[PDB]
Amino acid sequence: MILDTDYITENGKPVIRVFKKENGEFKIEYDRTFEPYFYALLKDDSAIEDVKKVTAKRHGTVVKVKRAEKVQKKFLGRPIEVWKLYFNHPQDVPAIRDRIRAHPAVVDIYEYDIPFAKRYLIDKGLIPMEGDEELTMLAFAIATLYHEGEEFGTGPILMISYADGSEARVITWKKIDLPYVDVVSTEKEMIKRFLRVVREKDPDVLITYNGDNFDFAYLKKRCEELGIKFTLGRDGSEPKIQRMGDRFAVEVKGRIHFDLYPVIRRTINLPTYTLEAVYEAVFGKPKEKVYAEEIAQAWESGEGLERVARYSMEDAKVTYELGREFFPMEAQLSRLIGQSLWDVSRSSTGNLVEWFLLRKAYKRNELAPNKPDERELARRRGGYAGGYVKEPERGLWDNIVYLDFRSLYPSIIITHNVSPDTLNREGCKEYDVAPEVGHKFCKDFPGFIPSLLGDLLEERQKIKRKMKATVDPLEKKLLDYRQRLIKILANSFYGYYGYAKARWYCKECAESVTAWGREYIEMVIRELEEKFGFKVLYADTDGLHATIPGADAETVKKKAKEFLKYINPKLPGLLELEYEGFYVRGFFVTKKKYAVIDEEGKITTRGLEIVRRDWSEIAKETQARVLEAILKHGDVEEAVRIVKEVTEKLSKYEVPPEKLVIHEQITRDLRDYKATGPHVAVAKRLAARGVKIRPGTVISYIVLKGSGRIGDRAIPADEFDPTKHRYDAEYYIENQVLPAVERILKAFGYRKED
DNA sequence: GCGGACTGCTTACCG
DNA sequence: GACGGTAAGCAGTCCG
Ligand SMILES: [Ca+2]
Ligand SMILES: [Ca+2]
Ligand SMILES: [Ca+2]
Ligand SMILES: [Ca+2]
Ligand SMILES: [Ca+2]
Repeated sequence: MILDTDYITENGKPVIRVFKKENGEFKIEYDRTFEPYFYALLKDDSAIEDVKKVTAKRHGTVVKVKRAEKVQKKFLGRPIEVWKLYFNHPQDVPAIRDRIRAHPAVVDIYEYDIPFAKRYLIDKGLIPMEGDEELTMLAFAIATLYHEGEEFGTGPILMISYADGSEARVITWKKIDLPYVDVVSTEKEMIKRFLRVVREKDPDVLITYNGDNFDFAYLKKRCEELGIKFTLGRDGSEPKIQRMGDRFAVEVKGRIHFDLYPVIRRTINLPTYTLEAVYEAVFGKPKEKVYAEEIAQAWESGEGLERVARYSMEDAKVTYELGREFFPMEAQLSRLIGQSLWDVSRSSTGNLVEWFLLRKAYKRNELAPNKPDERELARRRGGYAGGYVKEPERGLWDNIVYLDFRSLYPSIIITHNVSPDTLNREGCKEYDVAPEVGHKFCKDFPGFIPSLLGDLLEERQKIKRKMKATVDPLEKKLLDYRQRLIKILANSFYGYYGYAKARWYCKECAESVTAWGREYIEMVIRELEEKFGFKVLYADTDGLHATIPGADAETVKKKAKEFLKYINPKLPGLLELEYEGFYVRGFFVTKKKYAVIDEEGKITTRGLEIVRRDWSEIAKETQARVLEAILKHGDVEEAVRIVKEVTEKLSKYEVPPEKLVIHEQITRDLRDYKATGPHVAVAKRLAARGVKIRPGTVISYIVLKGSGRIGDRAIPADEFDPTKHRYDAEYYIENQVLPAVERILKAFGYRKED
């Protein structure tokens, strides 16, 4: 299985490296054959040799075009003949391009911004992580003596924990007398040992939880300060800390550095992303957190380093268990997209789509359109109409049937051949015209994107069939990950059209998708209301809730099933409506906010404060208990009482602190903010202490007693101590518990609760 | 003047 | 880190 690709420079010539593992042995295949290239559309082929003599200096010396060949290749379907300009070293590409482009003979420079290592994987048609081979993995974690506002790295590492299938152990230089602790003599000697342990085990994968930003960077700062050759690589390389986007990312050449944080963040939706939370979330089993204040006084005292140790050991043990559960699906991802597990792990669905197209485009002889310049993105800053959301018939309704379209936007993208290479073509035999946008899509050639979208959905059914046949539970799991991933990639294509920084951007494509969406949703609703006697209670894009007021639950079911038989033949192409659920009773509050309870008794909650992370857990609990009473039981008085007891408990100061924590994410650099919410006021005072309040950072806080602006009275949950502080018993009753509860119980017009 | 009515910023959800 | 549509709360500024 091809792990990843890289290139070194042997005697001033770029030699490619394909890191593979064949028959339970890591092998490195070199390739000097592959020469870099980039395309160029000259105004007149006559000016080939004239424009071929452009140059500019690199670090070593001057760079000039090695050779050039005029090539025929399709662009948005339309045939085009352009010059591909070969260069000796890939780092000559970024030097020559700007000047070669400015040349008043060439029209534009194309396909110049693809890395060579990634170019090789595409052009050769080599698929990463293909074939059956069990890869050895080692999870590791570090514990540091980082002070309050201490310059990053000055604090020394106290312990290094590593864990795999066999064992979990701690290496440290203070004396923790336990069977899983290895006492070294100095910090230097423990790092020396850790590096040796990694060398001895020689694992294919190194698992971390946010190792990209903290763990690896910190080990470097120390290895510099102490003077240790930080060689974790298989080729004897020190780990490469690249500045990928807002954050950084770290590559251990020869191994897979699998940072769980970015993957877990993308996958799971949690209030906070502590390794304690991620564990308790995924596995359900709890994990205690030995703090920095504790880890410090432990080291300073010597008393009770056994807890500080157990923590470090459990951190690695958990990291391993999380890694072994997440890695497999992130591997099948690598296969589907066709780039390394490393990239696919740290990539947006936005870029995963573009990588998947760049690959298919090469195979189709399609020249890839360039990413937009700064002036272009400004021109793509024009929004478009979304989908229909019906203003809901409010109240408690009985016997609701949920109907929705199966893969709506994809069905449209396929059916109407929606693609930039088909948008308003010249003299096609057949066209499909968008309802209100008016955009006409050529229906002669199967479009680039639709063609691929078909194959994906076409393969997903092949995989779901092979799953039925699969006897091995492991393969049936790995097969489910593939089929599942295909779907999520298939539903990303509408979004990619609207995404400005996308190569294959198309505003009129995205506009037309939503438009057809609006028409078909509205047309279904109209029929179910007219032809059949249903009353559409609420509807969002692609889905609706309805019932037959006064009819029995059985009748609602039968009649809804009868409607699907009627409507589907009337609908065109792949546009098909499906019966998705029936619910005993349901409650619609506002647009995007409602709840329903199924026949078995499982309540389903959408949009209400219960699900939101930026509400006090007392408000989210108090609501869920009121909502349970109204739906599950039916005791409206019980809800009235549930509010009052909870309300009195807070005013008596008997409400636990833990339940009062409010979580609000920091969107941008705190300076850029135009108006200060509490979370901003919390973030700005925390940053004044030299803390790292950066984009992605979730701010926890509690409202302290008093009056005025809520933001000037917010002490972080960690910072908060009971003392004589207490809490703003008013706020949590006035602004949190009551408003949220009121939303549900307002249907029966309740005024005030004690 | 004062304080109730408006309005823009920001967050997190829904599909 | 895709998309647009939506409900809110909090902290400012009108204007009768
Ligand atoms: Ca020009
Ligand atoms: Ca539903
Ligand atoms: Ca099904
Ligand atoms: Ca019941
Ligand atoms: Ca948006």
